[PDB]
Amino acid sequence: SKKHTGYVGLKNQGATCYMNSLLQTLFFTNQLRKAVYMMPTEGDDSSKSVPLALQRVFYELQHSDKPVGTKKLTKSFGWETLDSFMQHDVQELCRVLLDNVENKMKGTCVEGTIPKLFRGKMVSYIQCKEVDYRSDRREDYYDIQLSIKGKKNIFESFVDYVAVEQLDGDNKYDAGEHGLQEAEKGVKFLTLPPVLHLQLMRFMYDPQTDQNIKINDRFEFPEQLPLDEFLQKTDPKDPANYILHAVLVHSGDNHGGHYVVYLNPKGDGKWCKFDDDVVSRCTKEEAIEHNYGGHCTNAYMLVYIRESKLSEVLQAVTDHDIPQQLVERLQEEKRIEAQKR
Ligand SMILES: C[C@H](Cc1ccccc1)C(=O)N1CCC(O)(Cn2cnc3ccccc3c2=O)CC1
Repeated sequence: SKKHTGYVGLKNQGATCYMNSLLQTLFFTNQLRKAVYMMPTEGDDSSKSVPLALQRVFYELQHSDKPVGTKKLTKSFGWETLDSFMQHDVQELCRVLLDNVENKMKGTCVEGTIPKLFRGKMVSYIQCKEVDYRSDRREDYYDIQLSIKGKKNIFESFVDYVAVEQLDGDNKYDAGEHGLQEAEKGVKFLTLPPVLHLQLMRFMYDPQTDQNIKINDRFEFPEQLPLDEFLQKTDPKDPANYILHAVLVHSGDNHGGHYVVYLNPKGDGKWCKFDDDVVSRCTKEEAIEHNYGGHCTNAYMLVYIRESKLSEVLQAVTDHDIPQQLVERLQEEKRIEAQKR
């Protein structure tokens, strides 16, 4: 119920798996939401436009007492087949949603919000040992995929991500002028974004079965996340302490299973659980430790917000933050759909 928590649920309208969990995550990323509302969806086709459809879900989630439907959204980005959600990752859906958004906001006041919130920068060095030659290339990322297989916690995942790899023997490095050389290869972070989407590599390939198997191994993540030790140059004025916002959770061993999201919407630490139409209050511990694993129920994705940007990221939202031309068009659609049923 809405009156229980302040928040409404999402309708269950097919095997959308992680979609409802993510939508709620994206919705409670308040700064994104404000920016979605401002998109010039004036001319757009009521069915073929993804940005409108996202504006609709968010509107409804903010205003409706009753659970909110996603069918126009799934039609809008074209994931209407049985195996659509089943064969993709959660981050690939997030990219489909955020790219559509980010492109609509080009030539707009709200330009660049998506990258402002989610784009970090990393380096991918390759260093030869014997003769000197180096390759430093910056890459951008909107999300990170942490390995968990035999890592106790997030600390050990970040250690693994940046750990120096080696290149010798058969699979050596082509240093161009210098021939196929012996060399080290790694990654380091230059910046970590305001909103840190982390995915846990739980659905790993098994060469015996010719299928991905879910790994239910125990994997710990904290409430508070000091990531300063994983940057190339720190900032004393803006250190990289991150707060846990959302724990996207799965139960069972496959796409059928059971997808829930636990969120801390305001960043206070008064958490709620979102199981489609049911939104219940819950403990810090039903959200954090109980999804460590060790049991088929465990976290696959985590959202951390940086303490320095928490208030900005979680800036309050009012009914006055949706433009009235859009508010009108949405209520107009609610009324047209009322005349058919
Ligand atoms: C259908 C599938 C079922 C599932 C498997 C495992 C855990 C939860 C639910 C599902 O719902 N998934 C959405 C979430 C993921 O995307 C997360 N995840 C995992 N492994 C990776 C390996 C390598 C690289 C990136 C990931 C990753 O993102 C798995 C698929």
